[PDB]
Amino acid sequence: SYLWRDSEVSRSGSGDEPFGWVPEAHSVFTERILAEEPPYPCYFGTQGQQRGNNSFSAVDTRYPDTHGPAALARSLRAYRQRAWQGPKRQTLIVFVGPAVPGAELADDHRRFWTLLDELRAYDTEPWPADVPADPSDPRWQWCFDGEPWFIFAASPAYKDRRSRDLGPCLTLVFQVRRVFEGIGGSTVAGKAARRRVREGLARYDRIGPHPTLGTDFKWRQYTLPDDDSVAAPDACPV
Ligand code: HEM
Ligand SMILES: NC(=[NH2+])NCCC[C@H](N)C(=O)O
Repeated sequence: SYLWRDSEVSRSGSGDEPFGWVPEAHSVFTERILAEEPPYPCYFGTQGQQRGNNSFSAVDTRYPDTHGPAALARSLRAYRQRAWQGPKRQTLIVFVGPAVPGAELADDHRRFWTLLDELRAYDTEPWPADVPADPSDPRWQWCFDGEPWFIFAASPAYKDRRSRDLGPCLTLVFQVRRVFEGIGGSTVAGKAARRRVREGLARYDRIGPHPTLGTDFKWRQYTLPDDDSVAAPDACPV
């Protein structure tokens, strides 16, 4: 099992072994989201970390047959079970490494989509009936193990949208929809939540919230650009 709680991450690997770069990635990530001043903009992520509600996994690109998408599919099935028990506000953070000096943002985004595609082959459940399977559909979302997920890519190549620089690796952030229960967009609590996060972004990032955050074409939110560019709705790369 490559699904880890905070206390388990140190045993992922040591030195040049598979996952040997993971402990440091984990520390860098926790430093970013627990930072005092300015605070990390998403206080939900900070709270989740503080409360022990974040789990972690990794992909080691050097060893795709043993530390790659097949194993991550197992980790994600295990995570999904965990995420529906106990606290609603859990996240899985998946580091993809080793880090690649000099990678550009478009490169990390390509790697992200390729990984999502590779996972589809290892899904043991049918695609959910409530979500269209066609990625050009306005209501498409990425699904796995029987349900849609919220997922986004973090990268060190986010220079202006620093909120999405979580350390030196391409980093995937996975959540089941349960996380958002009680903070839907129409709700009083949901409007408060978005206010608070956005106020945080305005003290942290060099660029404001992206227009695609605002329902349709959620895929564009997975791989925000570092600027105000807006991708074509029917151009999801999956
Ligand atoms: C480690 C965990 C998390 C990280 C790293 C994280 C990161 C972010 C980032 C960077 C944003 C800014 C928008 C974007 O880039 O997509 C954001 C927004 C947001 N996040 Fe978090 N998040 C985490 C966990 C959570 C959890 C558990 C919840 C809910 C319970 C949550 C709810 C929200 C909401 C409501 C917004 C505001 C969206 C908007 O203003 O449109 N996040 N998060
Ligand atoms: N990192 C983020 N943008 N978080 C908020 C995700 C919003 C989510 N798709 C929803 O429908 O409630």
